[PDB]
Parts: sequence; C-alpha cells; structure tokens
Amino acid sequence: STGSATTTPIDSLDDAYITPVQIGTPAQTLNLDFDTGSSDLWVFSSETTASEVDGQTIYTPSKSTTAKLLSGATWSISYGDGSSSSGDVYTDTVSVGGLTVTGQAVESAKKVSSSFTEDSTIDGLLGLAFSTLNTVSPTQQKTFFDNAKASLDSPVFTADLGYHAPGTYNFGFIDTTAYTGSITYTAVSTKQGFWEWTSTGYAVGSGTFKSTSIDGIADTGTTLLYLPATVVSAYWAQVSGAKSSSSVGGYVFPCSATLPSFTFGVGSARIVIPGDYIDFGPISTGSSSCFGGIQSSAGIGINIFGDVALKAAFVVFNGATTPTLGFASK
Repeated sequence: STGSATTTPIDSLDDAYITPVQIGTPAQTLNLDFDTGSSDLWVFSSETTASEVDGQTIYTPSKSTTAKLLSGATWSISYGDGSSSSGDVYTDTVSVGGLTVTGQAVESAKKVSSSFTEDSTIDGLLGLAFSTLNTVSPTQQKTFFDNAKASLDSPVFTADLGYHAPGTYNFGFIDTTAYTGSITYTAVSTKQGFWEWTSTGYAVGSGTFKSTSIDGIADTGTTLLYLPATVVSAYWAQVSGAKSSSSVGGYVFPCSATLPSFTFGVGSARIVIPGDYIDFGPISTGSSSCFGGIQSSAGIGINIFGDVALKAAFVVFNGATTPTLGFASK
C-alpha cells in the first residue's frame, strides 16, 4: 500500500504545515501537524476543555462506530517551545492520503496549552518520530507510520514541504519526479527517539563550505533551523544590521535586507536554503525589524533541522530495519 497527502502552510510565513487526516467511521477529517520530532497522534476532541477550543475541528469518538476507548490509557506531552497537551486514548481507523491504519491510537486531548488554543488552524499533531517517544501510559503506543510500515510497498515516508506553497507527504514510495539529481542517504541514530543525523557542514551565501560535523534532528514539527551559536553567528554576520535580541528571543534583521542563502551538507551533497526562506517577517505588526529563520540551538540542547531546512529538500525518512535519512534537491 501507499498514501499521498498534500500538506499546506497554515499562514503566509510557513509557521507550520497541516495535512488532512481521516479519523473514524464515518470519517472525521482533521488537519494535523505532521511532526517527525514527536511520536503522539493527538487531536482536539469532544473531550477538550471547552475554553481551550477556539476554532479547531474536533474529533468526537462517540460518533465513530470504530472508536474504542483504550481503557486506562492516558497521555501527556510537553514540547520544546513549552507548549503541552494531555488526555485519554481511543483506538480508531486513521487514513492519510488513501493509506489506512486500523486500531491506531488516537490521543484525545482533555487539556491543551494556550499556544494550541490560539492556533485555530491546527486540529492536532501526528507524530512521525520513533515510537519509543510515545507518551501513552501505561502501554506505550505506536505511531501511524510504525503501524502502517509492514503494509507499505516500501517502509518509508517522504516529506516535500513547500516554500509559501503546498507540498506533499508520501507513504510507502519515493516519487522520483519530485526531486532533482540523486537522493543522498545518511546514517540515523534512533538512540534519542529522533531522526537524528550528522550534517557534514555548511556555507553562508557564496562563501566557502566549512567541513564540520553537526549532529541534529530532522524535525518537520519545528518551524526554524536551530544550529550551534558559532554557525548562526557566521550566518547573521553577513546581514547588515542583524543582531541577537534577548528581548525578541533571537536574531532579528532589518526587513529591508536581502538575505544570503545557507547551505548544509548531507554527506558529499549540498542542500541550499535560499535567503528568502530565512525571512520570518516583522517581529510585530508594522515593525521594520524581521525575525530570522536561522537561530541558535544553544540552550535547546539539540540542533534542529526544522522546516526552514527541510523545505529546501526532498526528504526520505527510511524506516528500514536500520533507519536512514535521504535528502535531494528539488
């Protein structure tokens, strides 16, 4: 089997991407944030504290003939930005782009933190990191991908995020028309439950490539590119007027600037992030100070190849017995 679904930016900045997901019988379609940095499939629901729902589409398990309460199971998750959600668990039929999993753990939110409430466009998350990070207790649950894997033509999914445009998540096959050149594969460590890999270095604009190992995670659920302070400083030094602002919480730059590209290494190959991808617009409405798309990972404790990086590539999440990551230009 295979699946193929379009993923769409939630706003003009590509702050996140939503992908339609069919849950239950009859189908209830929710727009979920596919997140290769976490491993819970959770949804706004009929059980969500009413004051914490503001425009999201909710899953109502009582209206699904295939929903079954997973007795005793609870979940609770905290994300790197300080947001959180928690609740109980159903199993139900979940389909993505024509690909169907029966008995998928659907984590029903009883509580969500303010940033989820305040984002009316995201109805939940669909985790695609390794199932070892799944927060369901006392019986940990498998991701959608993990459940689908055996049925897939090939045990892979691919992320093809658009810049200011829709893209595609495919399951079970590699669309050879979706990228240019060849796919370069690179080793993955699953020891932290992430799609963790080592970039071979970077360049800023037309500058020379610096060969240096950068361990990080391929994370579709993170907006920006978080890299070591040395790297990030070298990037923003090429932008006149750019500075790190503690009050804003990162590098800002004059909105009048033309940003240089940023290249990262995948083995001997190179992925080029165009400068425009690194502009996340005024820090506040009407401001001429713009927020940078490359930020320091210092104090996060991990480097994160988020959407800014991933949207410059066709990315293969290879879930073979020994997982690997593939990157191609596109």
